[PDB]
Amino acid sequence: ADTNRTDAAALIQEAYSDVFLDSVSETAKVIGTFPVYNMGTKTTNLPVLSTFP
Amino acid sequence: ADTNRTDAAALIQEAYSDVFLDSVSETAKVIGTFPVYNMGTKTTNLPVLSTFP
Repeated sequence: ADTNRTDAAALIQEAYSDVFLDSVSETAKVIGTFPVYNMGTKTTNLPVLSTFP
Repeated sequence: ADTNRTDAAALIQEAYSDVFLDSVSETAKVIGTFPVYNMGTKTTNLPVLSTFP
């Protein structure tokens, strides 16, 4: 006896939104904060003074 | 079938770096702190008032 929402259903059409959609954040810090040395081979030796006169 | 780091080892030299290599610091302070006298001989005499009337 009436055109209901179930009869109009094919004429009804959902929307989308990006308001809550994000990439993962870049939370990493140690390369940003500490000194970086560019290595050229798997092992590097770092001599240090140990004792003195 | 695969080679390896252990098979190839004689091809793989280690690097060297100065990053933690520090010479000894100059921690000495009395010559910068106190009055300095440039002595010209082994001994210098410093007269002082000892008693008074």
